[PDB]
Amino acid sequence: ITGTSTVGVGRGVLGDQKNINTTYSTYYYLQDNTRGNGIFTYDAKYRTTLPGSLWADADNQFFASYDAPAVDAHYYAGVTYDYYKNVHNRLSYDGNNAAIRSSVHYSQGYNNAFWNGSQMVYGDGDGQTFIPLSGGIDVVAHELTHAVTDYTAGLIYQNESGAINEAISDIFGTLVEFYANKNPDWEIGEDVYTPGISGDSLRSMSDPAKYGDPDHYSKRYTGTQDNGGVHINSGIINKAAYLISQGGTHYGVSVVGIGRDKLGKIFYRALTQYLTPTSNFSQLRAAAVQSATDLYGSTSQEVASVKQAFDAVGVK
Ligand SMILES: [Ca+2]
Ligand SMILES: [Ca+2]
Ligand SMILES: [Ca+2]
Ligand SMILES: [Ca+2]
Ligand SMILES: [Zn+2]
Repeated sequence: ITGTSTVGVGRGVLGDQKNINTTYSTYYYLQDNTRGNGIFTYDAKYRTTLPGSLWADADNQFFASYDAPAVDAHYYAGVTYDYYKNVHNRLSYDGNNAAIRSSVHYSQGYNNAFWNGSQMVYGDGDGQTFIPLSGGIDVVAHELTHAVTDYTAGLIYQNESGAINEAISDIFGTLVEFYANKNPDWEIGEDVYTPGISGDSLRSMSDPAKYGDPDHYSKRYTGTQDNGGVHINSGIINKAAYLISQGGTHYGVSVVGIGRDKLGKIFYRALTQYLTPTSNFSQLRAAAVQSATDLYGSTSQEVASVKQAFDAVGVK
């Protein structure tokens, strides 16, 4: 909507207070004009119609329980935009400041979130498995990273290319979480997963096997469920990414860590310059090696660590 940029205040899912960029025109809308061509957050009103209604608020104060998922989806979309702009010089998910749109309160008791090809979508969870999923900054950046992938490599959401697609979203979801620097970790969704259980998460990059996901190519899933295990086989790539950044020895293969920033540079370059819709795990290794060669040299430690890491997880 056409209006004037304003700044509201509210509370997120976890109860923290944050300022949000809004737009005033009769009502205060969750429309952030300070980033690209706008970040817009919508109310799906417990329905599955999308996008729903642009979030309208009467007083620019968002402290109601019903406001919390919208506050976080709006705010964490902004943080993710900042990450890609400041760190990778990327303007929104299409590189041309495309408007970013999110809907919260999707359906009833919906234990998931997703990017649907046009926008992010967040359920509220059932209160047992999940609380509203936009409360996890790694979840928000995960979904928005799917948009980035859609507009670059376009990895088909099936089998190994789909598992790469998922891993990419976990990697930068985690790197965004580290970028915001609030309780960062190498686990996915811990901030919104099972409020009754401390310390658990949906997935683990440091130890995917913690939740039954493979940490080595020899344990890859190859049935038909989960579009061929895209959320399962991602553990193989997540583990390799984790090893590249943090280092460690895995199935007897020692990896020298090079840190989060260099991981992000290598994998962003791989994503945006070398990966294609049909890339498999082996081609991802080649993409990452060539990327690290472009950035640091063919004889660099960075290249050697990429090779070590994929060796560790059994990808040649
Ligand atoms: Ca209000
Ligand atoms: Ca965390
Ligand atoms: Ca996390
Ligand atoms: Ca939990
Ligand atoms: Zn995903």
